[PDB]
Amino acid sequence: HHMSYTWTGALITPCAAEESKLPINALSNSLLRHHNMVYATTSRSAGLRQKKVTFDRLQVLDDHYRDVLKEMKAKASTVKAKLLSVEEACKLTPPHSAKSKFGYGAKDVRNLSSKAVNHIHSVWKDLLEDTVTPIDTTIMAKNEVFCVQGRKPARLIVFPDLGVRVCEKMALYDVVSTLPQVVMGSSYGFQYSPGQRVEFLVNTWKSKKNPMGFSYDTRCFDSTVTENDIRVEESIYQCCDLAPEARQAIKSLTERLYIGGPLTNSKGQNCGYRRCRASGVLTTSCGNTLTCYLKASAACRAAKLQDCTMLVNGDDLVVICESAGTQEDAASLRVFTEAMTRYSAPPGDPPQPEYDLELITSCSSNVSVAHDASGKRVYYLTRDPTTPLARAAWETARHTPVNSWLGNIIMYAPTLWARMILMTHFFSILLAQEQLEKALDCQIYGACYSIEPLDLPQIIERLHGLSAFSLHSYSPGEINRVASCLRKLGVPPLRVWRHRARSVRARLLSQGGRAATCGKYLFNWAVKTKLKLTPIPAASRLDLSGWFVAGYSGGDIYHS
Ligand SMILES: Nc1ccc(Br)cc1C(=O)N1CCC[C@@H]1Cc1ccccc1Cl
Ligand code: NI
Repeated sequence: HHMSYTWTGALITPCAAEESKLPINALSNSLLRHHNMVYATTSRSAGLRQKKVTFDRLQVLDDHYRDVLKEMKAKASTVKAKLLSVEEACKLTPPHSAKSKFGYGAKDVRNLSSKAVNHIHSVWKDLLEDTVTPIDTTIMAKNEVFCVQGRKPARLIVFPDLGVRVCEKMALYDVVSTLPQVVMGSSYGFQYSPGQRVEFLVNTWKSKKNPMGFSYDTRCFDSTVTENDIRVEESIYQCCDLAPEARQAIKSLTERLYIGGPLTNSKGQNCGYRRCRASGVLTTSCGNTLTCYLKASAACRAAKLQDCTMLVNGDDLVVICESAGTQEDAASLRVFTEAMTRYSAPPGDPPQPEYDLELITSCSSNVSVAHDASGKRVYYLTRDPTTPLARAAWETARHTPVNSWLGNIIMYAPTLWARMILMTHFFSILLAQEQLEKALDCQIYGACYSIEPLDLPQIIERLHGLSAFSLHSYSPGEINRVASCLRKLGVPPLRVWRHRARSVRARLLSQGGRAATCGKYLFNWAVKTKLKLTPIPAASRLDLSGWFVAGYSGGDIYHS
């Protein structure tokens, strides 16, 4: 059998005590009252996950598959990519990346200490000399926060040692950063800020005489990825103009790490063996994106979809095409699904044809409509606020390595719920500790950034434009979704938030400087007598390079 996993019976074990119930402090009730709805996943559900993700993969590859692949390799052949030096790779490591098993940590790597650097050189040398020995990985259960829907089992994270991760950056950081946009062009989702994503989708939608669209949800995508898929990815990478040392490092990491390897729990026991995508390597995002695009492109051909345009972000897939009527479309999607299945990517929820752009969810998000200061209709990116709000409830009472609320304000700044609930609540908390100036870690497209909350108005103006501070008259469908979420979690109604916001705003203005700019721009929506919002001079000085270039989820990337 071609099983995604084989297991020894050893348990996936935790690294510390794990909390599953929402921690509660004196601030918790100001955000939500239904605490029993928020939970975190733990290793206790890791066995249930192992069950779901362990299956036999069969793959039948036809001429559409090979045709798309040759086209992809033709574009990949135009890419020239460079090896990073050790210092460069080290400086890309998150400060609290998991320490090495060889007696150094992420801080020693970042500081280029002799023990970290020497070992990295020794790992590199071993990669060039040995192209067969499977590389050990650690398997963990992720602790992630959700609202009961009741419970999702914990996801599994599979990752190699810190020295190897630095070596992966050296060989592949420039490749995974530049190749997907070259191969997939306008279809590569991670090149877009949220506004550009919205622009791409709307323009694509308008470019069809009779538009039809659908999202495609692969069942446990990482588990569907076969040895073939992973060797196909390597062959694409090798199309690049690369140093012969990078060629050798990439071959080696493919053979020894990417295709598969033994799994070790946190106690050092052998848990079994992986034959599918490792969720915590540098190539996780790029590999998944390339493989999802290959399979989907070939499936579009197989299904004879007319004038199909895709948007792919890792395992996340949206297709927009020419409609041929409701019946022909439902038929086409069934053929598309069959093709995908034959390629090892069967669906979770079966895909359905959609005739309203606003109702297509991709990357957990949708397009919606609001109005700017001049009353002009404006499209913007939004999402169901449930998960953002559950994580904020958790982050309200617990410090966490990644502040999802901050990532969410940045990505969803134009939304009704980010502005009325998240900015209000978190600025209120930060004021009360005078922690406005304290840099916080967050993630955007899987890479980690250290961000000062006082820089939000400028960050938002750079990413979303001044209109993100001006939007009004949101759509009934959006207002109803937000209101439904507030009922579910026991969040105070929007009117309470408006009230609180006038207070937060007044408090920030009182502080002058950057704090007062936050009060001015972020909360201008809260007062009847609205201030005049002008371009912020600090905004045009922001080094927002690399922000929306590529996706690095699982990839251990720090861009600060
Ligand atoms: N007109 C707006 C202006 C700013 C923001 Br943020 C949201 C809106 C907006 O469309 N709505 C509709 C539902 C909530 C909000 C209006 C509202 C209702 C009660 C209290 C405060 C507000 Cl801003
Ligand atoms: Ni076989």
